[PDB]
Amino acid sequence: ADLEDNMETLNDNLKVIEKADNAAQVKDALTKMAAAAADAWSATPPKLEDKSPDSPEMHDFRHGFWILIGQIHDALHLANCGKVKEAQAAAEQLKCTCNACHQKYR
Amino acid sequence: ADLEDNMETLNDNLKVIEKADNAAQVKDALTKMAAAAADAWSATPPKLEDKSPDSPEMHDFRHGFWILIGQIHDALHLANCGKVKEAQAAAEQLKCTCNACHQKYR
Amino acid sequence: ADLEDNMETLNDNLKVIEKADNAAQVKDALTKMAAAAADAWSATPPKLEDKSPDSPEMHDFRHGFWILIGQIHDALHLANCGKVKEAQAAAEQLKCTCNACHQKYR
Amino acid sequence: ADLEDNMETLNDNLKVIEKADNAAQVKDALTKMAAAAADAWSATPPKLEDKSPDSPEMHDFRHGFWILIGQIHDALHLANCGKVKEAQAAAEQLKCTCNACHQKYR
Ligand code: HEM
Ligand code: HEM
Ligand code: HEM
Ligand code: HEM
Repeated sequence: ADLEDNMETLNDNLKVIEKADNAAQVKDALTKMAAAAADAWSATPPKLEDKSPDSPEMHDFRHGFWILIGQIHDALHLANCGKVKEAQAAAEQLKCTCNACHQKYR
Repeated sequence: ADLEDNMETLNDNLKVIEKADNAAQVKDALTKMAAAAADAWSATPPKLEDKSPDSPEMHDFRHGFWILIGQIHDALHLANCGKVKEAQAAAEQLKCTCNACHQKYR
Repeated sequence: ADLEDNMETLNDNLKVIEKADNAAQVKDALTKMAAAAADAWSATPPKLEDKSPDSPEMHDFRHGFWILIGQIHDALHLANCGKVKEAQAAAEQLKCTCNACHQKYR
Repeated sequence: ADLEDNMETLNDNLKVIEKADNAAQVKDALTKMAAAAADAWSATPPKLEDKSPDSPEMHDFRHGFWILIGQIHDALHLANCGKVKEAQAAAEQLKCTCNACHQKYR
């Protein structure tokens, strides 16, 4: 449940996908990432505890996970069609979104 | 005109967005990026020179511009509404799309 | 609460949007739709009752809500900016997502 | 080039996809649709000739094709992974977008 637990999962599985050598292994990893992203979406980070749940910052915070999940879902779709390398390249790119939210809210 | 020229407009303008003080500045920079992106769409990069107009590759390449185009269009909605900082955050996220395309194709 | 209840909120509110005279009306209706959509996300429809939590099906189903969520969020940006008619047009387009999910899963 | 030519192509190929019984035939059709949508995107419909090229109506007109192409690109991706029925269902759904733009601008 904890935001510091979803982030762990997110970081771990990224490593798993990088080392993967087949589609099934990538798919399995993308799925846990998807689930951790989904769960995180509903959280309040230490930096935004003082902000309106309805604030522009929390709509954006939640919107960053919306973007992530989307990109996880595209990566997953590549792995489901056997396209392993394309799906690992997509997972690699995920880090830019991770960073763009970390820069504003971590 | 050129692909290279399209890319310069894109890169110069992101900087103008980062440094902007007001909405009009960001709006003007996004409009020039929309026009560059649209123009770049029909280009063949030197690394896909030998591939068919209908290669998985050229379709993927065009699609990255489709994404950039939608992003810049959303940033623009923000700037037209005077939301300067959220437009600048949108530009930051936009970089990821730049980079993903450059990883595969530059 | 229920899936059925989530769907009613969704349907009632689209009507309020169509009939609205001003931005505040549309904004309020979109906020109630955002909340319904988020809640509906975790549900299992009676037609996917026998399928795994990780079936191509349940992933596809969740993804339709992901789309609706992003659409309603964009409509909301419009309404927060006072763009009443463009928000109402956004709601019209939004119906397609409703229908696509209902074709596969209702 | 003509807008009345892209619309024809768009309508014809839809019929082709409905009757298709295999992935290659669907893919071929989705590709011509993609090309006709791309070309249409740059046009001025009889109803908007008097509007600013920069108007909210023309940003939206162009934005309707952006949505279409996106959905064509997802349909295509299903066909490229052998998923024929899912890709024909996706092509069927395209009609709701066709209609939502026709309702405002045809
Ligand atoms: C694959 C994508 C991501 C990865 C691998 C990842 C990884 C991490 C890691 C390892 C930490 C803990 C670092 C520390 O203890 O100092 C962290 C924290 C954090 N992350 Fe992420 N992250 C990702 C995406 C995101 C996104 C999209 C958001 C926001 C929308 C986000 C928001 C945050 C915040 C606010 C913290 C600080 C946690 C705290 O103060 O308890 N992360 N992330
Ligand atoms: C706003 C985001 C973007 C920025 C800021 C950007 C920036 C640049 C710059 C400055 C260059 C050439 C100079 C150099 O070597 O650095 C370049 C080259 C290139 N870009 Fe981009 N770019 C962006 C988006 C894209 C996208 C979305 C695509 C494809 C969909 C793309 C494809 C390419 C290719 C293929 C080249 C090399 C072309 C050549 O060698 O002539 N870029 N980019
Ligand atoms: C704003 C758009 C939507 C509207 C207006 C809407 C409307 C409705 C209504 C009024 C019902 C139940 C009553 C009836 O039979 O008509 C319903 C049922 C249902 N909807 Fe939606 N809906 C929307 C979006 C969605 C989406 C996005 C999904 C999936 C991603 C979905 C999945 C379902 C399912 C599975 C049922 C049947 C549930 C049952 O039998 O208990 N709907 N919808
Ligand atoms: C698969 C999707 C689509 C199909 C099958 C389709 C089909 C058609 C057809 C058959 C016509 C001609 C009807 C007549 O002569 O009376 C037409 C016209 C038109 N379409 Fe579409 N359409 C699609 C999508 C769109 C979209 C997305 C837009 C706008 C963004 C659009 C804008 C228009 C307009 C403005 C006209 C009137 C043409 C004129 O006055 O010359 N269509 N379309």
